[PDB]
Order: sequence, then structure tokens, then C-alpha cells
Amino acid sequence: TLNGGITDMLTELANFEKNVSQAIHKYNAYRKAASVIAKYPHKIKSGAEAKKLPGVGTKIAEKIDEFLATGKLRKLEKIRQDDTSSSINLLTRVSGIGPSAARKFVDEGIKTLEDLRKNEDKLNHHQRIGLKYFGDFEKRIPREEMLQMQDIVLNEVKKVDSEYIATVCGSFRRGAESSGDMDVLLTHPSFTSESTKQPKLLHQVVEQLQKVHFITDTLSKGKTKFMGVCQLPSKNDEKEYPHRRIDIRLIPKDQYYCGMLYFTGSDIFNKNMRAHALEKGFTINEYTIRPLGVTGVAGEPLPVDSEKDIFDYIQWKYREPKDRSE
DNA sequence: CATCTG
DNA sequence: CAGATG
Ligand code: NA
Ligand code: NA
Ligand code: NA
Repeated sequence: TLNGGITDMLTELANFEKNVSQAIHKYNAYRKAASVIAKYPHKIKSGAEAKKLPGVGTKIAEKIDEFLATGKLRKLEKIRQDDTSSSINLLTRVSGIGPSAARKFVDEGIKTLEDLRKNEDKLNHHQRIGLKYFGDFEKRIPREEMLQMQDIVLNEVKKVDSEYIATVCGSFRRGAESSGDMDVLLTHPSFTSESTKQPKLLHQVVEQLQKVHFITDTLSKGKTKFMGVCQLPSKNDEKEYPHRRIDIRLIPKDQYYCGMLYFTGSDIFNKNMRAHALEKGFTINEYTIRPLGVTGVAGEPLPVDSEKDIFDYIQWKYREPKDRSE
């Protein structure tokens, strides 16, 4: 990476402003600076050179000068050592504990995981679950286990109603060797964009997965989105599998394949595909593909009955998920 | 964005 | 309801 040193530095500062300082404008500035510099074609040799770029001002140019001159940034050295900053970063590794909660805890003298365990009364349900499975949630899920999880999800869903359509997306669908979690997209022909959100569609799937002891905990659960915890079964006297994060999203049938395309990624691929769509006079988002008029007017959602339909509209050869790296 | 907390 | 969270 041509200016990876500089962009790494800026990103670290961005995260500091967001997680510790809770200063949104500095976070934004650092992020924008990193993004612009990342696209810059030349090896930056001074803060002055970088300052010519949009989003790079006096303060960022100063830090670039120091990094190029000394190979380090004192501010970042101070931050890494700082007790309060380190405690915040640690606490925000617990699912449910964001920058706000972390600040509150650290102010109260809660600085470590053991401190949290001794103060579980101060945690909401989500935070308690995040703490309980802190280790498991930071583990990668081997494809082998994702396939076992998929086998349970698909078969239990089908058991509830053969008309359900369930698709495990994310990098897993692109053939990834490991996943961070399981993202399931669910739909049913009886659920479309215009009709009232039917509560039981999602609930019945969640209920069945709980019944067979696959889903173990619930972080959040509404009419269209479930966030929770699952665990593969084990035989008596064999070590248990780790607990894993799983999301299940109920999506309108008429928006399902657009949703599938979006949540399958990758991000780069999505960016490229949406770009080519615009060229062909189409606009693609998470929900729909619509014709785009020369005046900028967006047409009504085009009918989509498969991912291939989307590729066809924009005159693209269908791309298997495993070929959607970019 | 969808959901939760207090 | 605002603020927070993934
Ligand atoms: Na967190
Ligand atoms: Na493993
Ligand atoms: Na606000």
C-alpha cells in the first residue's frame, strides 16, 4: 500500500475520536482524509503535499510531517498507553457496549472484563450476553461449521413451511473459508412490500430454531429482524461448540433477490455493479432495481424473480457468488 | 435501518 | 421520546 503508513495512522486517530473522544466531526475528518489519501497515486513526501488534497488540512498535514520525519506519532503513542483509552477500547469489544456505554463504565471505575462480571447488574440483557460469550464472539466460524449451521437452519425452516425461502449470505455464500457470523435472509410469498408486516412469519422460524435448541439467546427480535445467538449440538462427553452470532432478516418476496445480492457482496462488487447499472440507466439498491431517467427520475421497481434477473436488466453475464470478489 | 432502554 | 447499538 503506497501510503499505508499514513492511512493507518489516520484510521487509528479516527477510531480514537469515535470510541474515546466521541467527537463525530474529527472522526469524520480523519476518515475522509484516509479515504482521499488512499486514492492518491503518489508516495506522499510531506504534509504540504498531502494538504493539497481535499479533506486534508493544517492539523492532518502536521501529523503527516511528524510521521514521515520520525516514523511515529507521539499522540498515538500516548493514546496506546493511556489507561482510560485502552479500557474503553477493551469494553467496546463486548457486543452491546458502544462508545457511550464504555465511557459510562470506565467513569464508574469499570475497566476490565472481570470488572464487568462483578458488575453484571449494571449491564442490560444484550451486554450480559455479549460478556458471557465474549471469547466465542471474537472467534471465526470455520466454513465446515457454517455448513452444519446452514443444514440446521434450512431444514428447520422448511419444516415450518415449505414455502419459506432461506439463504445464508455474506462471505460464506462467496465460498469464504471462515465467517464472522451467520446472516440469514428469509422470505415468504405471502409477504410483499405493500402489505402489512406479518409478525408471525419471522417469529415462527425463530421459535422452531429455539425448539430444537439451535438458537440459545435473543439480543433483539421484531417483525422483520432477529439478532441472537446459536450453537451447534454436541454428543454427551464431547466438548461443546462455541456460541455464534446469528441474524435473521425477513424481507418482502418482491425485494428478496435484491436483498440477497446486496448482503452477499462483496462491498467492492456491489460498488462496481451499482456503477455499471447507472451507466445502463438503472439504479440498484438493497431493495429494488429501478430504471433511471435522464432527468434523474427513478422509475417504479422492476419485477425481480432471481439474482439473474438483475444481471439481465443491466446486460451483465450472471456472476456466481464465488466470482463476486469485485 | 430495526430494535432496545429508561 | 432521544440516544444508543449492531
Ligand atoms: Na461493542
Ligand atoms: Na474451531
Ligand atoms: Na441528534
